[PDB]
Amino acid sequence: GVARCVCRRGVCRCVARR
Repeated sequence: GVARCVCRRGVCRCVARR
């Protein structure tokens, strides 16, 4: 439900975390 964006090794991903 909560969209959190995580950057990891050059990749930035906005992902829904429940």
